[PDB]
Amino acid sequence: MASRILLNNGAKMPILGLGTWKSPPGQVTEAVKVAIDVGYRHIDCAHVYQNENEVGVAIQEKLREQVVKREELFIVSKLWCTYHEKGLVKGACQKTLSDLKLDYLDLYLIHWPTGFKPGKEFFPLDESGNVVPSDTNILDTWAAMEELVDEGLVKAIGISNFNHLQVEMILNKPGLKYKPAVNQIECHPYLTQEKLIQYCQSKGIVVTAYSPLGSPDRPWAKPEDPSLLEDPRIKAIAAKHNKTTAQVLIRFPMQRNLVVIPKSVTPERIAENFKVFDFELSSQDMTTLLSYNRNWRVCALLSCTSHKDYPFHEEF
Ligand SMILES: NC(=O)c1ccc[n+]([C@@H]2O[C@H](COP(=O)([O-])OP(=O)(O)OC[C@H]3O[C@@H](n4cnc5c(N)ncnc54)[C@H](OP(=O)(O)O)[C@@H]3O)[C@@H](O)[C@H]2O)c1
Ligand SMILES: O=C(O)COc1cc(Cl)ccc1C(=O)NCc1cccc([N+](=O)[O-])c1
Repeated sequence: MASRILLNNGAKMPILGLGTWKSPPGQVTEAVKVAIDVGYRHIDCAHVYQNENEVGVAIQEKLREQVVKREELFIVSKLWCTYHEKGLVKGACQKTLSDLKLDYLDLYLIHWPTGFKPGKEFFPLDESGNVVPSDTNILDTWAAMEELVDEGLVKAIGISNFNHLQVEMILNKPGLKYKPAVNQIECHPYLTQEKLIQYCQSKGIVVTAYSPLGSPDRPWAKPEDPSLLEDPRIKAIAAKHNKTTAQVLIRFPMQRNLVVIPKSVTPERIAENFKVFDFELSSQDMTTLLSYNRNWRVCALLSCTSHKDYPFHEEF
């Protein structure tokens, strides 16, 4: 299958990218180096992951080694929640650009719909544990994102963790300048996202699937949470194809016309995870994997459930 998907800005986005959340700076430079060597051309970043400097060190090295040119790369980052005020957006983007040593991003996302109180702390809480919101709204933050395209800092803008009504809010904004190009959402066999994918695709919004392996390294995991990589049913599908469970989990979203961004810092796994363009999951495989949906979320904070823009009260 084709390695890139067409966005609404006329640019092509690689359908397989490298995730970088929880890649420590002490290891992410080597990860990105290896990824580029083995063919990754999309890297998913964020300011909150606090490793964009080291990601940037890799891109620059590989540019200087003559391994890749900038136009071939597709670099994504995201505006953190403490920067939703219209006056903070450009500076947040420019900090990401400076850390990554880039002059533009291919795609810049509103990381979460929830604005948090501005300040140094990424998750400001009150005395008992709820996040402290900011008096920001989706539409004004979107307008600020649009300005970044009009100044040449970013080629495309999109959203992440937006429910369909939040997406609709942007689509229906009077005076909209740019439609979101992408909605990046959690998606895997335990959270198959049928209704939100159908919605987004029916708008020409491309969907990126995050945590496709179930984020086993997420820092809030409980031993009794369900584990995709160890699910014997998925292992059986992998065995039949002489592939790993991770390779099945990466191929799955690709066959749904999604982009997918598995994370690893392990060189062997980085290479493994890219070797998914040479087999196909059957109709039965696809149906079986979709049947495993449990509406189970890696990423959803309790602490954000009272925010006016918390995305996950809506069904989709
Ligand atoms: N927009 C958002 O709100 C949002 C939220 C979550 C995630 N994301 C993005 O999506 C990316 C991917 O999601 P994620 O990091 O949550 O988790 P993930 O990609 O589902 O899983 C990563 C974990 O799987 C392990 N792993 C990777 N390949 C493997 C393989 N072949 N065999 C066995 N284990 C393997 C990794 O270990 P090692 O690294 O130790 O090899 C790591 O512990 C993130 O890094 C981030 O870029 C975005
Ligand atoms: O968000 C990501 O990309 C991955 O998750 C991260 C990463 C970092 Cl470095 C720190 C914390 C998180 C995290 O708790 N994200 C979840 C989250 C955040 C904001 C709002 C919500 N919410 O539910 O409204 C949820």
